[PDB]
Amino acid sequence: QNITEEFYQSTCSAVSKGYLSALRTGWYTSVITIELSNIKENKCNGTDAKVKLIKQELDKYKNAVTELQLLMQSTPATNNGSGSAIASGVAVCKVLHLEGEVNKIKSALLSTNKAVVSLSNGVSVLTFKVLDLKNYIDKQLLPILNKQSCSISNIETVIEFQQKNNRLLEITREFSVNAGVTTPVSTYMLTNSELLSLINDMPITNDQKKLMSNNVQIVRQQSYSIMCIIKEEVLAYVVQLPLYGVIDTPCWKLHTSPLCTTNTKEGSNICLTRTDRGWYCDNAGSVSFFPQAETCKVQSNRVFCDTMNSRTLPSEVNLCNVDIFNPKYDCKIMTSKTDVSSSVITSLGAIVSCYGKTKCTASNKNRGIIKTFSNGCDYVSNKGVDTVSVGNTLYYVNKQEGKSLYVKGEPIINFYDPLVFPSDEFDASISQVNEKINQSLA
Amino acid sequence: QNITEEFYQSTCSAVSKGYLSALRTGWYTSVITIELSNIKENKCNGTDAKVKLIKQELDKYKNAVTELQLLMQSTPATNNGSGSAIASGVAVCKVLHLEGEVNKIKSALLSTNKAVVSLSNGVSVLTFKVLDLKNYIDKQLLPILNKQSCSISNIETVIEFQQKNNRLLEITREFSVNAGVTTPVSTYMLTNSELLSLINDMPITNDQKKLMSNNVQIVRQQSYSIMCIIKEEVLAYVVQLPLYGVIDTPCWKLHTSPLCTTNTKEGSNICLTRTDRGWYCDNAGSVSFFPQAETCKVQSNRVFCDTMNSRTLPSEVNLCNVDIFNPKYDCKIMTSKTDVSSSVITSLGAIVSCYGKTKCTASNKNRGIIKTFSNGCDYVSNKGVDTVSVGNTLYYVNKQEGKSLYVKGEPIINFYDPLVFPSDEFDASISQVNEKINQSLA
Amino acid sequence: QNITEEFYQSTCSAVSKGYLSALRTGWYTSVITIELSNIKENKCNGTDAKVKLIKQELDKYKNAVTELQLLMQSTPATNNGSGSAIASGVAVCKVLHLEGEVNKIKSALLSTNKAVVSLSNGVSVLTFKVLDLKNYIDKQLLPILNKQSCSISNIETVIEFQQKNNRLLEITREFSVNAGVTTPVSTYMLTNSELLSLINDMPITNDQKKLMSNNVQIVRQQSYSIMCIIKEEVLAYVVQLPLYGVIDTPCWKLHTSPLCTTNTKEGSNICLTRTDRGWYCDNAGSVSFFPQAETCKVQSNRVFCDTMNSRTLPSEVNLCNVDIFNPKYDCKIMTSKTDVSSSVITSLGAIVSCYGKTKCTASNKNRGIIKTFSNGCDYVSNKGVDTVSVGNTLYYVNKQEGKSLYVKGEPIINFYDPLVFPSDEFDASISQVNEKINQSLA
Ligand SMILES: *[C@@H]1O[C@H](CO)[C@@H](O)[C@H](O)[C@H]1NC(C)=O
Ligand SMILES: *[C@@H]1O[C@H](CO)[C@@H](O)[C@H](O)[C@H]1NC(C)=O
Ligand SMILES: *[C@@H]1O[C@H](CO)[C@@H](O)[C@H](O)[C@H]1NC(C)=O
Repeated sequence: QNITEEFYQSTCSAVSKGYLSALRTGWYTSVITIELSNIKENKCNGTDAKVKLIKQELDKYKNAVTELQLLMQSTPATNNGSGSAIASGVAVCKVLHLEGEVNKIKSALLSTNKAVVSLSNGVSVLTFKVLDLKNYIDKQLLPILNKQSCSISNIETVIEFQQKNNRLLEITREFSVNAGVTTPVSTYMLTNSELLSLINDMPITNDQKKLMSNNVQIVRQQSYSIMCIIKEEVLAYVVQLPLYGVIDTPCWKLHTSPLCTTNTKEGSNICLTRTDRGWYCDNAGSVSFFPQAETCKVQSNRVFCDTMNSRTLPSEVNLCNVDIFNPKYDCKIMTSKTDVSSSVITSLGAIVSCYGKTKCTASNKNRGIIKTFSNGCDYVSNKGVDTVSVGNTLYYVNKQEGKSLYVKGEPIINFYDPLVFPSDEFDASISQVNEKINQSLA
Repeated sequence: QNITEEFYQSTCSAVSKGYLSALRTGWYTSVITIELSNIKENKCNGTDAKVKLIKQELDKYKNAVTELQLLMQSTPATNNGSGSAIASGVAVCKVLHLEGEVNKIKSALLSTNKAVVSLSNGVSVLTFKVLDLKNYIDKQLLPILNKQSCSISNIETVIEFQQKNNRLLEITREFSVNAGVTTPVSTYMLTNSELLSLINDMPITNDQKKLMSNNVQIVRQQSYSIMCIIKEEVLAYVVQLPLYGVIDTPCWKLHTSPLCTTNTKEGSNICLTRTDRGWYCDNAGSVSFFPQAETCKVQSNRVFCDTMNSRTLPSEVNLCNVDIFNPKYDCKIMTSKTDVSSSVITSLGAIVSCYGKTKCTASNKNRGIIKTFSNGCDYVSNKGVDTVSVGNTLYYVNKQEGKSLYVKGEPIINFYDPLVFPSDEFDASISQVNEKINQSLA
Repeated sequence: QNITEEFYQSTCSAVSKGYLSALRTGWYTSVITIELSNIKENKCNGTDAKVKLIKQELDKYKNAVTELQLLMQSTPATNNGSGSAIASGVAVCKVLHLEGEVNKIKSALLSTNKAVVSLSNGVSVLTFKVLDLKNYIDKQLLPILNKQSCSISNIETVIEFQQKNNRLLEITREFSVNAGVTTPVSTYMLTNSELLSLINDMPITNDQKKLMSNNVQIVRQQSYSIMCIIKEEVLAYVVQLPLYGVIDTPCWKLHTSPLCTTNTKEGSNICLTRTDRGWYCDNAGSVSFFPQAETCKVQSNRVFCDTMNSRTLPSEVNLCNVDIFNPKYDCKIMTSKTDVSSSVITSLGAIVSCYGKTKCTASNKNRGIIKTFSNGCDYVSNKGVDTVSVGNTLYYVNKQEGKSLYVKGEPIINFYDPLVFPSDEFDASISQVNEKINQSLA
């Protein structure tokens, strides 16, 4: 719960410590079924207002099935889509193409509406029947059609049919514009009462059940819904839920900013920037790194990340935060001559890289300007500061409370000779730059 | 309203002038409230068709509140989400967690349904009550439930309840699949009559009211809707509207394209390309630059950009369009050996970089091919041209009318010696390349 | 239908052959019309429950038109949006601003509801009237309003009006939050029965009709819906369909992975990686290349790509797969010192780049670990393998069946001297690296 932050003046970088991990290492597949009714193209002789409304609402049921059958003919239910994140779901999606797998799940749900199943591929899958639309249609709609003259029943049956058919039409619509795969999983795909009941019945520890139940919105955002088949009066689609195998290991986020020589110009000042910024978490003796910010979602002091878009780095990678010149790890930097001003809003403050004739200030909402940044790379904590201005750009500082630490140190950009410094390294390293200088010093 | 364009043959770049600015420099927060009714889990003894429909439609009201309460437990309403664009909205979202802030806005809306409020944090916020669902439920639905036997009233009350509850269910659905933050702000979050009435009552000049009212769709696309609380029979969510503090200052868009030596090969021809293409606008003595094309939205001759994703550059940056070798500003270029053909559709024409054995032509819809591009970097105005073909790729030229200017000049790629030219500079500059040549000339 | 794959050990790259092309080279524009009724602000004297529901449902019709008129005032219907993919649609969208173009399409649809038209710009466009809402309103809703006292008719007219108005409200909502351009084209914009009937009546060969009809979901994902006008009781919007002019030409996908020297360190090992990975297809004597993976969609063994985001390359570009040192084409590589482990899931297997102390294995679901990768770049086919682990990251192998070919060869990284190797080339080439070595060897 304690959040702390350290700013390294020598490297123009900051690290936000104190977070807890929640890394997804596996998937859990569950089949959601909707009992449907196969109908003949029945038609009535007369055009009655109470019957024409049923005629129109039945067409929505007929068109939604036709649309889902078109989604069944296209990816990812067939062929492409196996080397991605929905691989575990497609495996179950492909099993249901076998017979009588649809009969195996239909027979286990006619008595409870919700049960476990064992498929022929040997995966114990929880099956849900969230809508028994066949039971409703065959009991109150099919006999009235069948007469060859249809009844003029009360119109409340028409409204009851729209409510039963409403959830089916939304699922079809969500699948139709998302190529049969939706994420996050909407409440129409799986309601809150169904998702919570699904979490409580998963082969997981009691600790992981509380974790997922207290962050159901995060679970939805990291889940997938995959359309499968319409076979034998059963509409089945797989919901792929995340399994967090790494919990409560320490995480930290690295913030970087350009570090340049301070001159005003109109001239030549060299720069360097630490690379590989993002989220780092300890994971099985190594360190998992997440470069893309879209993969990690921060809730309170816990970080939910997906290990599919991660890189495994040795634990010595944390040495770049304490000593960038260490030999145990080759810390990576990029170089340039772009002396443009910018600011990075960290967790407990803001890094400000002010260069040229740019006006960089940190202001208070009531008090006004409380700090004017000189040329270079500086830092200010959120304590008492509300906004940071860099030129014509305004940044709002994160207000979450934590203790900050300003680690004083000489900027490492002053250790290099500009006449020999490689000022255009896209993805270099400290040892790569120092040896590139030794060659030019001949 | 006049749009002009200049093509610089020396640098293989173009500039589209004549635009007006509309840069967002601030946010305006307003609270939208929905009066709700806290209910007991009341149940009836009998199952009546006219009552069961109310039973089902009431469950949607009960599930939508439960879903929004789950969104209230997750970000950005708590902790994370303060260093982003919704910072001003989260500040008001956090204030409503205090008491009796919910009672302060509920008391000011029972008489008008729409009023200003002064929160404890000292921000004058406009509050709207767009739906008084409590008044409807407690007057026509609660007494019928309460009997311990429920009435068989007319079914028009059921349809009236679905219309009142329809807007609440859509807001919950839009929030549930967007982590409680939606953009653009949909008409269900804020209708056209409500948004226009909101713009007319904002502390802004009469000039800015006409600007926002004549571009309400652009305002929606640059606005945010943030879910906050469900506390004491009131559902409150903040709508964050943009404030354009820079209006009618001149803007221009820089288009670039690779400039290579003309040889056919199968061989070694060097190339260079101007960097930092995008939108430039004058802003407070400096120039705001917008590299990402997603930040600026062009409507008629006015450019709507967000200064959060901008860089403040000195006014001398425009010298790269008139003299790329000027000493007052270090113009940036990148180099490569990739002699691949490409085309850039500008505002009033198209830049064509034709290299190798590629067939580059500009055609007319009725006439046919009217220009065959030779090897090099050329330009053609939209006057009489409808399409541009580069190899197997077809580009459609923008048809908007403007005067074009072809600035003849020797391509600067011919000034360099290929045997000494650095042909792999990711992000270099003119002075950085000329000094990199002086070192190799030893 | 045959899918094969070749892995080149010398270049740490793979190619997936056997695919068929479906490249989009043109657009087809069609106008979809909705007959509307212009009304006066009629009001009734009494507040009747059967009439108030019509009062409320009519407000949705009045607000949806006002919202679409606001979308008509903004882009892309006016000015900006011509240099993009919707250029062909905007051309027809602009023609309908002329008179009496709206009268020309309204007169051709009062008798069939579906017909071809010839606009003044000379484009034969198919026009559809998918909803005659004017006929319904003026026949059953206007006379009841007109009385100055409105009738207490049966409430089934209210439900029939919500069904007729439902499709109009969804189109307005989809346009309002997408700036008047939606993609994919939803079923509400164009139903399956309407889209199939549209494909059958297009000026295309019988071969292209079967191709589009068997992949209607892919056609929807590559189509655009553009809002145009609300003029003279007619709501018109253009649906832009793709035209595939390149069919059944061979395609292949290039997969690359870093190739480094094998040392454990903590030290200096040089690396190189083949660039320009993605989809390649033969197209008119040349080769179309698609770098972005979002442009190509793979269905079965056919690849649907958009030539707008492609590059035309000579046919000799395939020589980098058989001989990277060939002089006929200058193959491009990038260099670095980043010895981080990673894996690339190909079509019929997986490339594994294992470096350092990283644990890289390929496992079977039932059997367990079946291959332990040594340091270097290796490959394994999907035959018998289900997952691949690289450090703390788990990859699922594509299970589609094909024959794989392991092309043995010495890694080309061993041919270079590390003391003279340029280890930071962002976008270089083989001939560019060998000449960069000749300069340093002086
Ligand atoms: C952690 O937080 C607690 C607050 O209960 C505080 O007392 C303690 O000093 C903190 N420890 C740190 C910041 O190291
Ligand atoms: C600006 O546009 C007007 C059109 O009213 C034209 O007369 C004038 O010459 C234009 N000025 C330019 C292009 O500098
Ligand atoms: C192509 O597939 C057929 C399967 O019918 C097979 O018999 C043939 O050997 C394959 N040809 C190849 C892989 O070259």
